[PDB]
Amino acid sequence: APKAPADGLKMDKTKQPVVFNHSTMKAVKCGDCHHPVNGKEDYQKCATAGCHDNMDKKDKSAKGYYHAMHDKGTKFKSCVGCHLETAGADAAKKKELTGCKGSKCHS
Ligand code: HEM
Ligand code: HEM
Ligand code: HEM
Ligand code: HEM
Repeated sequence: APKAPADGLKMDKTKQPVVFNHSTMKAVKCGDCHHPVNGKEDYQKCATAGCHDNMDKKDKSAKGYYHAMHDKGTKFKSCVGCHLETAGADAAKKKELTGCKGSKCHS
């Protein structure tokens, strides 16, 4: 099976780059993020051609990169979607985990 990469991984398709640490989300099963495509968990980079390669942040299609990281109501929880459930009614955790600025994702 594939191995989780080191922490400090750069997501930098955009001008608002974010650091991703596998270790802090080890409680999540790999395939919740590296989700099935054509019946097989896919471990390619999220913005691989044909995947989430549409860099218009308004796009809501299966190619929308921003959509895949930020939106609710998605087939697999997005970064923000899952973090919202974790934070619950805790406003401090909401700021840390879902805030658009001054959060753990965006400074
Ligand atoms: C679980 C044990 C698990 C594995 C295994 C795994 C692997 C993995 C690889 C091999 C990469 C590198 C991809 C590349 O070719 O560059 C990678 C990258 C990302 N991962 Fe992961 N990963 C596992 C678990 C999880 C979990 C639980 C999530 C989500 C909560 C997650 C997310 C990500 C993200 C985001 C990346 C960056 C990919 C990008 O295109 O920027 N992983 N992982
Ligand atoms: C990379 C770690 C990665 C993330 C993050 C990610 C997220 C994601 C979400 C949140 C959805 C649901 C969107 C919705 O509106 O329901 C979603 C859906 C699809 N994705 Fe994805 N995805 C990541 C990686 C990849 C890779 C490597 C590809 C391409 C090989 C890919 C493709 C797709 C497709 C197609 C869907 C829809 C699947 C379905 O509806 O069954 N994703 N992704
Ligand atoms: C999606 C690509 C995604 C990002 C980006 C992301 C980031 C992130 C950060 C920055 C933290 C804080 C800890 C750290 O610095 O590493 C953090 C923490 C938690 N996450 Fe996350 N995360 C992304 C995705 C997801 C998904 C899809 C889930 C759940 C299905 C998830 C969960 C969690 C949990 C739980 C934590 C810890 C909460 C805390 O209070 O520390 N993440 N993530
Ligand atoms: C808060 C709701 C919030 C906003 C708004 C926001 C915006 C935003 C922008 C403008 C981008 C760049 C899009 C582009 O293509 O120009 C971007 C990128 C990423 N984001 Fe974000 N963001 C908000 C919140 C959060 C939170 C809380 C996380 C993490 C849990 C997060 C994550 C990401 C990720 C991942 C990216 C892509 C990074 C890259 O590849 O460069 N955002 N965001």
